[PDB]
Amino acid sequence: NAMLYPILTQSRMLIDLSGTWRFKLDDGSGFEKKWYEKTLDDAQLMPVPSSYNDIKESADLRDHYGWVFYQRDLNIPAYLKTQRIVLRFAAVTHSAKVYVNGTLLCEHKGGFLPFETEIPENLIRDENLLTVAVDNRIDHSTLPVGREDESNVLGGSFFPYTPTKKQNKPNFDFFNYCGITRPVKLYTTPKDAYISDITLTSSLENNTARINYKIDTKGSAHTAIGVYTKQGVCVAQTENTGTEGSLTIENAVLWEPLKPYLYEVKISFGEDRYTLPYGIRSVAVKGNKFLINNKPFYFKGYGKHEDTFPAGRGLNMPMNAKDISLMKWQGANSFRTSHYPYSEEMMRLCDEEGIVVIDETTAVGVHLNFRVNTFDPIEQGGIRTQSHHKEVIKDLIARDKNHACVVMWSIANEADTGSKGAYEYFKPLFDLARELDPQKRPCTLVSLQMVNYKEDCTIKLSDVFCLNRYYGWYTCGADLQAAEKMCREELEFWNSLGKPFMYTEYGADTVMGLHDTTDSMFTEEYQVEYYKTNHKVTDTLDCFIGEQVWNFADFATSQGLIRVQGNKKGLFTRDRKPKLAAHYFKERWSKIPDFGYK
Amino acid sequence: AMLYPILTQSRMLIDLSGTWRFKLDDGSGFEKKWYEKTLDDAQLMPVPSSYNDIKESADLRDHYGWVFYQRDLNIPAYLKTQRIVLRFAAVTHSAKVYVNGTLLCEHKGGFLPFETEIPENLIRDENLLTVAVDNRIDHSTLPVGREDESNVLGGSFFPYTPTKKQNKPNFDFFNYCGITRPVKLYTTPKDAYISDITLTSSLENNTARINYKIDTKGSAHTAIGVYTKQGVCVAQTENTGTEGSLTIENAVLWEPLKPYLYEVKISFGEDRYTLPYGIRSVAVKGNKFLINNKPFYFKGYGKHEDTFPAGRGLNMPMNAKDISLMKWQGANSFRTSHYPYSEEMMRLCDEEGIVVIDETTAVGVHLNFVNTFDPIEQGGIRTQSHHKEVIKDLIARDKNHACVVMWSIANEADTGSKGAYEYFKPLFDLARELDPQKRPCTLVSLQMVNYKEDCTIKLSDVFCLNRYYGWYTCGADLQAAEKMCREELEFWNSLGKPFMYTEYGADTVMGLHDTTDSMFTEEYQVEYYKTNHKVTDTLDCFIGEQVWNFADFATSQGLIRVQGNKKGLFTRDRKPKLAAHYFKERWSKIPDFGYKK
Ligand SMILES: [Cl-]
Ligand SMILES: [Cl-]
Ligand SMILES: [Cl-]
Ligand SMILES: [Cl-]
Repeated sequence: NAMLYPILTQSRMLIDLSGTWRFKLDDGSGFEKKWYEKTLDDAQLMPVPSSYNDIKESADLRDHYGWVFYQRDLNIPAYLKTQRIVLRFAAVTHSAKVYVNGTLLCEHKGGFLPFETEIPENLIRDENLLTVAVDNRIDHSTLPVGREDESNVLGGSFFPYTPTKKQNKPNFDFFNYCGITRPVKLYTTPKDAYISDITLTSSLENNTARINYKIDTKGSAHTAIGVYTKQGVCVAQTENTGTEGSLTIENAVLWEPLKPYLYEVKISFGEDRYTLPYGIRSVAVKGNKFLINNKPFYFKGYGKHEDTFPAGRGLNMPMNAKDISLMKWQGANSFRTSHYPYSEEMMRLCDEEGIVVIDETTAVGVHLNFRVNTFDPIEQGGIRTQSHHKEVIKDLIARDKNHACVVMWSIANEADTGSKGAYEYFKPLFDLARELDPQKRPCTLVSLQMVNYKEDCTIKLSDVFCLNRYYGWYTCGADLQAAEKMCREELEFWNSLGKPFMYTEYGADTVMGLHDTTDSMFTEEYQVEYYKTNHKVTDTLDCFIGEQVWNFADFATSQGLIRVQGNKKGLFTRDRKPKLAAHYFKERWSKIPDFGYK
Repeated sequence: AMLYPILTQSRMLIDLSGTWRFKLDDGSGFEKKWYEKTLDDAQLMPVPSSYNDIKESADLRDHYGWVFYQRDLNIPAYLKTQRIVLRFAAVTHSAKVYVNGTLLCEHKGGFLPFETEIPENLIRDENLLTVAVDNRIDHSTLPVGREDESNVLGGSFFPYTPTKKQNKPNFDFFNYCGITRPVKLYTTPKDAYISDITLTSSLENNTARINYKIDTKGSAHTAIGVYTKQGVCVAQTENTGTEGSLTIENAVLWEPLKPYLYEVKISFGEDRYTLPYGIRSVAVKGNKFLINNKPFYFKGYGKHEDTFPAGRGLNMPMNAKDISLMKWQGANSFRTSHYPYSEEMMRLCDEEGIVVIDETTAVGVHLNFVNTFDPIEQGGIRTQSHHKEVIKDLIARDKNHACVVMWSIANEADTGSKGAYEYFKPLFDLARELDPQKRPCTLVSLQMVNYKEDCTIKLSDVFCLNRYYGWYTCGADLQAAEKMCREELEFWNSLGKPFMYTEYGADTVMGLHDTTDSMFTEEYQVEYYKTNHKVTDTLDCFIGEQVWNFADFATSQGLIRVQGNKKGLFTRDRKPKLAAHYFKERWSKIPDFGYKK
C-alpha cells in the first residue's frame, strides 16, 4: 500500500526499464500456451511507457478486446542481490500479470495507480525475461466502468447492427487507452532496514510553522530527519529520533498557489536514505469559503485528461511542462485529475510549479441508468464497484498524501447520485477518505447534471459541491438566453445552501477554424458566448468559489455521431493551440485574483 | 456623363445579364470575324462575372489575349420610337462591342462604365450582341503590366522559360477579367433627355442650399424637386434651365453610420430621373478631417472586389454581407483599392452611411521597385493620358455620392523618384478642377527608405501611408517594429497635416496559432496591430486607420502568396480571424468623431 516515489539516493539504485519492448496481441491461447516462459515469437515492437492503441495504423489493434503481452530481457548484475530488489509499475491499464521467467510474481487490478513486487533473488538467473500481460476489459466491476447490457447513449445508431467483433463498451466518454501507461523501473533498498513510508503534516497555529512526521520502517535501526531550504540550508534536524515527532520551521515560507515553496525533507534509517519535497500550507472549508493558508481561494482552471498523440494516456513529460506553462500563461491556478489519478511526475511538477489539484479517483461510469437501479444490491444487478472503490481511495491517498498541491479529493465523477441507494454506496467512501488522509482535506464528488438536482446525495456528503453543467450545450443549445435563465434558476438553489460550490465542468464542443458572427454551435465564437452567458450568472453568486472548464484540451473518445473525432470542448486543440475561447479566458482570468475574488 | 441606369416613367431598363456564349480567342477570332455569326464550338459563361475561376482550366484562368462573349438580342421594334442605349457597367480590361457584325464602340479601362446608342437601322428582327474582351496589360494600361521588369513578389530562385506568354502584373491582386459588371439596355425619349446631374450643397444655419446643374440634350423645360424619404416635397423649381439653386429648411444631414438620403426628382421634356442625394460637408482644416465640421477618425479597410467564384464580378449578396460585417465590427469607412467599385456598392454605401475613399485604377505606376517618369521617348511609363481619362470618368460617375469624401489619385506609385511631381501635379489639378465639391485629394504612399522625398508632401491634402512595420520589415521583431514605426511617423506628425494608414497588416492563415510571436499565425496578426496602435494612438495628426485587408483575396502565384493574399481580417468566405475580434473590440471604444480633438 505504501508507495513512496522511487528516487536515486545514497542507498537506492533506480534503473528505468522503459524503452522498446516486444509486444504481442493475445489470440485466446497466450496463457494456455505459456507465452511468458519464452521469448515472444512473431511479435511487434512497442514503446514503453505508452498506450498501445494509436502507435500503429491498425484498427484491430486500436479496438483490440482482451489481453496483450509485453516483454523485454532483464540482464542485471548479480551483485544487486546484496540489496532488496523491487520492480515498480507506475501504472498498467487496466489489469496486469507480471512474470519473471516462468514465474508469476504479482497481479494487479486498477489501471492508474502504482504497484510493486520484490524479485526473489533465487529467481534471478544469468539471463532473465520480464513479461507483462495487460488486460483492457471493463465491466460492472472495474473502475472505470464498462457497460454490459446498457446501451450506448453517446454512440447509438439510428438502426441496430451486429458488431463484427466483441468490443469493450465504455461507460465513460474518453477513449479506453490501455498498455504500460507509465514507467516500469527496478529499484533497490537496503535489505535489513529500510524506509517504507513517510507521512508529513503541517501545523500553523500560534504563528509557529511546524512539520509533523511519521516514518514507517522495516527492520531495526536509528531514525534521523532534517528539513532543508531550496539553497540547502538546514532549518531543522534531529537524530536518533522517534517514528513520530515534530520540527519547528523558523522563518517558514508557505507554499501558495502560483507561488510554490518546497522544502527538502531528508530522512535516514540505518543505511537507507530518502528525500521528500514538501510544501507547508493549510487547507480548510469554513462557511462558504475554501481557505488555503487561511485566505479565500477562487479556483480558475480545467478538468484535464492525460491525452497526447501518439502515446494516448502515456506519460509525456515535455507536454506536462507545456501544459503547466499554458496554464500560467492563461492565468489559471488549478485543475482536476479527471477521471483517474495522474502520473507522479505530473503531481510532483505541480508541487514545484504551484498548481492546485483536485485529486480524483478512477470512479467514472458508476451509473447504470443514464428495471435495475445503479445501487440496487449486487445480487439483483446493482453495480459491483464498491469494494474496488475503497481500494482505489486507499491507494490514491497513500500515494498523494504529502502533496501540497492536492487540496481536495474527488470520490467519483458523474455517478448516479440522485437515485436511491447512492448515499449508502458513498457514505463509507467519504468516511474512508476522511479517516485515511492525514491532512483531513475536503472531500467532494463531481455531480452529474440531473433534472432532480435537489436529490443529489452530494448535499449530504461533500465539503464543496462540484457541478458539471452544460447550460447552452446539452440543453438550451443555440438559445443562450434560455441557458442563462435555466442556469440562474438552478445555481440560485446551490447558492442558497451557503456552502462552497463550483463548476468542475462546463463547455461547448468547438472545432478550431469554424466561425460565425451569429450564435452557431461548434464555432469558436459560440464557445466564447457560452462562457460569457454562464459567467453572467456565476459572478453574481457569493458561494460560487471556482470555475474549471471542460476541457483543457481536445481529447480522444469512442466513436459516434456526436463526437467529431473525439471531444472538442478543449480551450486548446490536442496539439495545444489556443481557440478563441482560450484568449477569452486569458483576459478574464487575468482580472480575477487567486484570493479575495468573492 | 454616366448617370446610373434606373427604371423611370420615361426610361426602360432591360438587364442582359445571364448565361452567354463564350470563346477563347485562338489567334483567328478577328480575322475570321467571329462577331458576324453565332459563336461556334463555344462554352457558356455567367454574366456578370470574371471568367477566370468559373471552370477548372488553368489555360482559361491564365489566358493571354482576347475572349469573345455573345448573346442573342431580340427586342421589340416598338422600342425604336425611343433612344436605345447599351450600357456596359464594366468590361475588364478593354472591350470591342459589335451588334450584328457592326463595331459600335470600343473602350479602354476595365473598371468604369461606357455606353453606346444602337442606331435604329442596325436593329434587325433578330440580332447578335458580341463583346470582345482583352485582358492584356503593359506600360500603357491602368493597372500597369510589366514588360521587361522583373517579378519581385513571384520571383524564382532559378530563372525558367515560361511555357506560354502571360501577363506580368505590376500589382498584387489577380488579373480577373471578363464582363465584370452588368450589361443593360435602357431607353430615354429620343428628342429631349437628361444627360447629367450635378449637385453641391452649402449649409447656412440649419438651411441647406443645393446648387444644381442639369445637363440635357434637346430643347425642353427643366424642373427639379427634392423629397424626403417619406415623400414630402421640401424644395421645387420649375423652368430652371441648366444651372440654379434651391434651399431646404431644417435639412437632415447625411452622417457616417447615420445616413439620410433625399430623393432629387428631375423632369426634362418627357424625361424623368430620380437621384438619391445626401447632404454633408467635407473639409480639411489644419490636422483635422472634417465631415459636417466635426473631426472624423477613419476606422476601416482597404477592400477588394473579390469573391468566389465570380472573382471581380458584381456580387450583391456579398456586398450587403460585407457592409453588415463592417457595422458589426464598428468600422465607418473603406478605400476602393485599387479601382472604382460597382455603382451598386457605391449606392449601397450612400444608403448605409459608409464613408468611401474613391481610388483610380492607377496601381503599378512604378518601373523601379530607366526611370518611371522619364519621357515616354526614353522609356518612361505611358499612362498619364489614360490616367487623366480615368480621373475624369471616375469623378463624372461618382461626384454626387455623399459617401465619397476623398479621391485617391494612385496607389503605390514611384513618388520618391525624379519626375513624379511633374507626372502627378496635372492629375491633382484635374481632380480639383472637375470635382464640383472640391473634396480632398491624396495619393496612397508606398513604403520607401527616402520617405521625406515622397512628392505626396507637395500635392496631397491628407497623407495616406501604406506601412508594414512588423511584416515586410521587422518581421517577428515587434519591438524593433515599434521603434521604426515611431521614428518615421513622428516625421509625418511634425508636418501638421492629417495623415493616416491606408494599409497595414500581416499575412495570417486562419487556423495557425502560437502563443509566442510567429509570422502567419492569428496571434501574431493581433500583436502586429497592437504594436502599431501603440504608436499611432499617441500622434495627434494621425486621423485614421484602414487595415490591409478587409478579407483574403486572390493574387498571382509565388513563394510569398499562400494561395493569395492572407492579410484579411476575414477569410475569403467572410469568417472572422482573431484580429477581426480584436478590431471589433478596439473600434467599439473609438468614436467616429472627436477621438483626437
Ligand atoms: Cl471524459
Ligand atoms: Cl462533454
Ligand atoms: Cl492588391
Ligand atoms: Cl500586402
